[PDB]
Amino acid sequence: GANRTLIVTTILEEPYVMYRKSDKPLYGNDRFEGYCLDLLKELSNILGFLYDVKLVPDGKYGAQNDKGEWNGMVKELIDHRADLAVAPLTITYVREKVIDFSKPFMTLGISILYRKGTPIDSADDLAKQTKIEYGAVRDGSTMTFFKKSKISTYEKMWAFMSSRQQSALVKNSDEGIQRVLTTDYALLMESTSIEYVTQRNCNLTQIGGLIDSKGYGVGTPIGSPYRDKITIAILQLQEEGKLHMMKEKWWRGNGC
Ligand SMILES: CN1N=C(C(=O)O)[C@@H]2[C@@H](C(=O)O)NC[C@@H]21
Ligand SMILES: [Cl-]
Ligand SMILES: [Cl-]
Repeated sequence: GANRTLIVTTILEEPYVMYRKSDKPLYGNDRFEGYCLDLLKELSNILGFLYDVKLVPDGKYGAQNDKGEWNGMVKELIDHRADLAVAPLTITYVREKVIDFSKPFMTLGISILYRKGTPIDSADDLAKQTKIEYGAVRDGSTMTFFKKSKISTYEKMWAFMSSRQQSALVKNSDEGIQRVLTTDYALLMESTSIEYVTQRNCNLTQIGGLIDSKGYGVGTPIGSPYRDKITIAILQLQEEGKLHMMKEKWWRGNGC
């Protein structure tokens, strides 16, 4: 019979996955557009499968609590409720214990998003002061980085983030961006998203450099037969320069 339609889990995240602007409500895959949809289109052709896009119910990428329980996109793969995770899913050692990743299709690092025209120049200045609140998206890889850090400054920053019942954390990037714009708040964010936001919000800027270096990969359940095929597909898109064209399509624009 025809090849089974694969279930792709993802999360609304600009410019990776976005609702296509329309008056008439849209249904199925046509609801979405973005870098990851274009990536899913190319992978779909190379491997030869249809796909059905489903958003993660809790809107989280995935972290494990003190009870060892995962949530978010990672948990969807563990429980075999999705065949692939085509999203900016950060490749992390802790995540590699419970799911598989393709080779990375994009590189990034943690950095700080904040308003322009301030004397804040680093995470040290941010952790050393009191006026400015700061945090990260809840139950993402950036939160996990600070939660697990063994570095003194980042340990203090996590203690600050987890205080007052984690009020410094935000539900998602969009909520975090709005918090930066409307309050005295700095968002610990991955550099690829900062590049997108700062070009379209010329009053914001990146503070300091990268405090780590990671990559995004396609997530699959352990033992998935598609992992190696997906990796081969990513490599083909690199030699063809397609991944570069996709980046420019959804990021490149007029600078501030
Ligand atoms: C870009 N977004 N920012 C994040 C963060 O944790 O800062 C998330 C991270 C993850 O996979 O957890 N990569 C996609 C999400
Ligand atoms: Cl892996
Ligand atoms: Cl590193």
